Amino acid sequence: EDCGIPESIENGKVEDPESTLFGSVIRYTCEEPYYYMENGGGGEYHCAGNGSWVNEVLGPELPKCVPVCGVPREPFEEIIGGSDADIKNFPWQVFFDNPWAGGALINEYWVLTAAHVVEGNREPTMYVGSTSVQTSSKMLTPEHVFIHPGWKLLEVPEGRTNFDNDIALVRLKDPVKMGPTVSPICLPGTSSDYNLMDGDLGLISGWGRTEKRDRAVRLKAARLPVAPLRKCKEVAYVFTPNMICAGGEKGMDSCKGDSGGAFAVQDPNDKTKFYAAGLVSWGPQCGTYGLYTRVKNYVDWIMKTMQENS
Ligand SMILES: *[C@@H]1O[C@H](CO[C@@H]2O[C@@H](C)[C@@H](O)[C@@H](O)[C@@H]2O)[C@@H](O[C@@H]2O[C@H](CO)[C@@H](O[C@@H]3O[C@H](CO)[C@@H](O)[C@H](O)[C@@H]3O)[C@H](O)[C@H]2NC(C)=O)[C@H](O)[C@H]1NC(C)=O
Ligand SMILES: N=C(N)c1ccc(N2CCN(c3ccccc3)CC2)nc1
Repeated sequence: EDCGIPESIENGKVEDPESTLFGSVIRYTCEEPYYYMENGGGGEYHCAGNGSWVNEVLGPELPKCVPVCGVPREPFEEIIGGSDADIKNFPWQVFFDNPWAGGALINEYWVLTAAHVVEGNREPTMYVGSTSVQTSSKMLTPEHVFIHPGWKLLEVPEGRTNFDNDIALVRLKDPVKMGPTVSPICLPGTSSDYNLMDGDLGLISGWGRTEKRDRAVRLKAARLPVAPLRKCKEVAYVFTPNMICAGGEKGMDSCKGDSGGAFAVQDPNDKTKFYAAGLVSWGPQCGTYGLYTRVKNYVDWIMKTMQENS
């Protein structure tokens, strides 16, 4: 008759039941707003006659709580020409110290970044959860680096002129714990709703060079519009449809050290979510325009890489 004190789940909670005996009920809830319940129709279990807590969809199996993507706890208010940002405004931001660069957390086991950030480093050191840079808040241990196979490997990577396919995934050894300072960004969908248009606005964030300091100790961010690829060309370099051009306004721009950070765009179907439309890749002189890896063109590759390396 006794189903016993319910077992806990990661990133969820079950309230203490008044009774653990036959016919009692319990309800699992995920740690909101950072997690939600995957499928698992309701999280409600009754104590069955055979002594198991049973859910009508999952049977005796316990629910799974999974990260909510794209929703900062504090919206950004008002990198060249940027202003101070808090890691709570960009909780998906990852800091790489070798080399100095950024990335974007996309789920509890995966960081998205530019290929040129990890092309020289099989075991990149990464940090999340801090408005301030750091070296050796939470340090993330990598498990494996997956560089896109269309990225051209170079004997002398400085002086690259072909940044096509500038994208990489880093699988993490341990699941990242989400909270007010750490949470993933969403990915674009594959529908035409995610075809960026000239003038569409997004946010960039990073610790790269600013107009007054060679790097930034504390996070900066700026709002930037998409521009025709032509504008970037006009400022041997290769330009492809896998690159977004953005910038041109008020001298706001990404710069050296912002590499791999997300160009975060409000989701066209859910205005409260941000998705990674671009990754800081390369550009001409800082303070003009920048090129960003068009993440939408890689969603299939991203999904396949994660599925086959679970
Ligand atoms: C206790 O009994 C439950 C079944 O619950 C019984 O029926 C409910 C409709 C209610 O009336 C309850 O009050 C009643 O006691 C057993 O659950 C069953 O567990 C097995 C595995 O242990 C499940 O099989 C698996 O299902 C997955 C997903 O579908 C398959 O992929 C697997 O291959 C495997 O077959 C089975 O589906 C599940 N039954 C239900 C209805 O969910 C429970 O195991 C049992 N516990 C003990 C200790 O006896
Ligand atoms: N005007 C921008 N928005 C801009 C300017 C430069 C830039 N860079 C990052 C990539 N950099 C690099 C990295 C490895 C090898 C060779 C070059 C060059 C600097 N990013 C954006």
